[PDB]
Amino acid sequence: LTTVGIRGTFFDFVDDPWKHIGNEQAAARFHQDGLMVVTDGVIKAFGPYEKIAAAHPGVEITHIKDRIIVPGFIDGHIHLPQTRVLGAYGEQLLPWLQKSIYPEEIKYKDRNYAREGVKRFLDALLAAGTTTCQAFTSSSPVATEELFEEASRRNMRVIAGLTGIDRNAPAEFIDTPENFYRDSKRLIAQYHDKGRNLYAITPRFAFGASPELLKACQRLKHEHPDCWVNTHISENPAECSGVLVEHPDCQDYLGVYEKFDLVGPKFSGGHGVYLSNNEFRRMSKKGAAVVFCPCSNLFLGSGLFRLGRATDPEHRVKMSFGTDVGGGNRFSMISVLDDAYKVGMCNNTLLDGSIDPSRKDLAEAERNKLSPYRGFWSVTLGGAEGLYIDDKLGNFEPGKEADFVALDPNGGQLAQPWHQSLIGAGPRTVDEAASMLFAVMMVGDDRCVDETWVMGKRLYKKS
Amino acid sequence: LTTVGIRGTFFDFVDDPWKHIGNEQAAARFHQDGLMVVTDGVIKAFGPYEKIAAAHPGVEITHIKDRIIVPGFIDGHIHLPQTRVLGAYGEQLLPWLQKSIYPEEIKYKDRNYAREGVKRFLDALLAAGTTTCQAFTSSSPVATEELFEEASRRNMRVIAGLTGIDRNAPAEFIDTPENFYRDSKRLIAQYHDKGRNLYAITPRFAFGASPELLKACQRLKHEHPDCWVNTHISENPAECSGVLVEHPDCQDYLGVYEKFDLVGPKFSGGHGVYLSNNEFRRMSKKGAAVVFCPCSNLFLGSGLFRLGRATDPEHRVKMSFGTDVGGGNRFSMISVLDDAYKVGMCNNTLLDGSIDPSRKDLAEAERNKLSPYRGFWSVTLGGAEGLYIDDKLGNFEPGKEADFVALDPNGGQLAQPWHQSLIGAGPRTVDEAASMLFAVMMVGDDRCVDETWVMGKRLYKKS
Ligand SMILES: Nc1nc2[nH]cnc2c(=O)[nH]1
Ligand SMILES: Nc1nc2[nH]cnc2c(=O)[nH]1
Ligand SMILES: [Zn+2]
Ligand SMILES: [Zn+2]
Repeated sequence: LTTVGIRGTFFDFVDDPWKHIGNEQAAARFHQDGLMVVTDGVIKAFGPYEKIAAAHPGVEITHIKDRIIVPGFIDGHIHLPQTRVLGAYGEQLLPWLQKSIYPEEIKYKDRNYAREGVKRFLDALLAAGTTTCQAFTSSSPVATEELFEEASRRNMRVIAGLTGIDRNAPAEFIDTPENFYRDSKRLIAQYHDKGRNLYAITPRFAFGASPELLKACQRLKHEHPDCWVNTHISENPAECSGVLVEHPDCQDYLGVYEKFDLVGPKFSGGHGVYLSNNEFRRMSKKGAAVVFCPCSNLFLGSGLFRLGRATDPEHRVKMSFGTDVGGGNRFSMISVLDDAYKVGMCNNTLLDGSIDPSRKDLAEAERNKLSPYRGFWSVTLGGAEGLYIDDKLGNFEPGKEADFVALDPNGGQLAQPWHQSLIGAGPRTVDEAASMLFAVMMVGDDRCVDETWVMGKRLYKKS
Repeated sequence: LTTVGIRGTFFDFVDDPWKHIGNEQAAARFHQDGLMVVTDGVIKAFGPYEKIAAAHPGVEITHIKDRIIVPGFIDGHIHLPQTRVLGAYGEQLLPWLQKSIYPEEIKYKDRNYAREGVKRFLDALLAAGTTTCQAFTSSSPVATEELFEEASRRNMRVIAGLTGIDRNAPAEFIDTPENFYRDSKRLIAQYHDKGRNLYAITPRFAFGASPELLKACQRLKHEHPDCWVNTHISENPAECSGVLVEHPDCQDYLGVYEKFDLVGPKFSGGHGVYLSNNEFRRMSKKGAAVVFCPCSNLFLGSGLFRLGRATDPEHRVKMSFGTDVGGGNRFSMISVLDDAYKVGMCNNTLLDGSIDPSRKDLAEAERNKLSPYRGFWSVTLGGAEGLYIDDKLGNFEPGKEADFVALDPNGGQLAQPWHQSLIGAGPRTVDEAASMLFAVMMVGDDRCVDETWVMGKRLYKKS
């Protein structure tokens, strides 16, 4: 039908920066002046301008000037029904769910409210740079239906599903394991793998899931092997204690999900925070992934996710970063990277022996430094592999879907542009590009997101 | 000469919220529709609209509509010469100073560069909501002179001084204790208490101050009792170790400064982070103050400032929050409050016994929750008392200087206004006001700063 070509400064990844200590540039791919040829929303050719322009004689080239074009940000952990309540005051995980979250999520039972939230949810995500997300919904199929459908109109790849909740929640909010299986089964029928929609069996979290509800998820996963599994794991100490109480026959939090064959490829456990090295090794082995949500971890007091452990090359764990809106107070992955770096630097101090020498470990302390290479790989290619959708997204490789963002390195607080000028203007090398991207992360915010494209179509453009 | 009256929704403090557990509203003062009469930049009358409008028949009332007017934010710890380098990658305190800070601060030797930095420094502060700040400069008198003078043109109250550095820094950057005393003496002459300028004897930090340099500060403080003392204390573990090495004859970091009579009223020690309860008690007793810089503490990996300990009612320590630009990555006190709350919530989890019951302490765990009352009192009245300038600033009490900010509760990321609407529109009670201010802190950023006034004069107005 149509074929357009995007021109400008491009920056993406072809490998994991963690795999290149002291030489991360090798994981990045930079084109000061490149051209991407997208046909019907699919990359067909990527490379330097001349060479590509020449191989494609008459294509309509759209020139995004003075920006750094990167792949659309992947957010592996948001709560759709929490879009309106992301700054609840005073509570840790548990009392907060009861006090501020459930009373709001219950409103999504009403289809009109659900439709409006879904609209605002997706608008906030686009204005933030996020083109793909794995979303939690409420226990009512309504919110899930409205989300998949509005996602279709914008034709965005999205992972979502009915979020079952069995115990420890209001009676009017929880719903029977039977109905959950029934509804999830219906929703998988109507939405899974239709267009860019992907379904995820979603037992909210062990603490709120009776063994019947989890047994239901097990059945669902068995009758629908292609479906994803999305949940929470080891986020709060009180939560961890309760879980082993609600599930007396299990050794660790991850053990609860393994008892039902939920752990393996396409499994995402939000908030590592309190996972043991054993639990990390097990996930690495089975291919399960963890979602690092720093903004939330800090806002709710959960703690410091051990980034250096999950990235251990001997037992590498698959990951995707997350905003965790509700728990987290920011919709942008750029804001997530800000807190992600902070958590990692605090970890660096805990592992260098400056305090307790017996806990020292420089290799891990080094892995906690979130460079612009590591941070941006994590919200794109890395997040794609962590969600097992790297065949469709992650970078500008031909054959992948064309979701992308035009970053304005000068956006953000007043201090940004004089800071960025330390590098005149436009980035001329992969190092200068990486250097400005770190400034986007730490000195700027969503004001750096100038344009958000989905399938070769520009859905957003900062006023 | 002139007399103007500001009208609109006002919110300020008359007491410490910490002093009112379970009833913080009592520390706040709310006027849904009030009028402030300022004559030549000095509050002359404050109170509800009618009553004030009536007592002042023909005053030019300027109506700031749809905003929440609060006192100008006090920032007790910024580094002027670091304005351009606030997002340096990969290092903890020490290696970072060597790698990214000194090479930039040395440029301020040149008066043209210094003049431009001072300009950008103050612009960033105003666009951020900060009207008063205690600033660190470089070792060259130039940067200090240019700062005081540009502060005069805008007529802003500012605490600053020659930042002496003796050891552990480049040779071209450090300067003799003699010259330091000489120059500081000159600068105190020309600037201290002239207009709204206040001088602070500034030994950068024990680690970089030979006993001669500190003995010089002692002399200065003795010949100029009215001058402030500004420095750093216990920010990094490696830094703490080095200090006790560079000062073998002292027991604790605070002990180094007491050896020279620097600790007492008007003393500010940046970054509590590694202070002992004994050190806190000593400061509380002598009246010295600590400056909590959460953004910096997290960015450099320093750690979690024990907010609950400094606010201990039996040994209350005077405070002022700080951005610490350079170390910190944000110029706004609103952004500082975001990380301040996060540090405090992580502390709440460490003190509630959910992990180690022997370390439990609910009274302190409670004091770590940064409510909109506690947070905003800290960046205004609280910060004023912590800097001993509460006679001139802090709130809208008649006789105080009229520095203020018009906050737009709807500013910030896309999600803000649907979130704030959970309260139709305009705040009708002190609770609704506090409720929206917490959303300013956590869901918004500097985009919430619509107007910044200094001495009854509007210096800034968001485009
Ligand atoms: N992100 C998040 N997920 C949850 N699942 C159950 N409780 C929580 C929570 O507090 N935060
Ligand atoms: N804020 C801050 N002050 C200092 N004084 C000496 N070193 C430091 C540092 O790393 N950060
Ligand atoms: Zn979650
Ligand atoms: Zn400092």
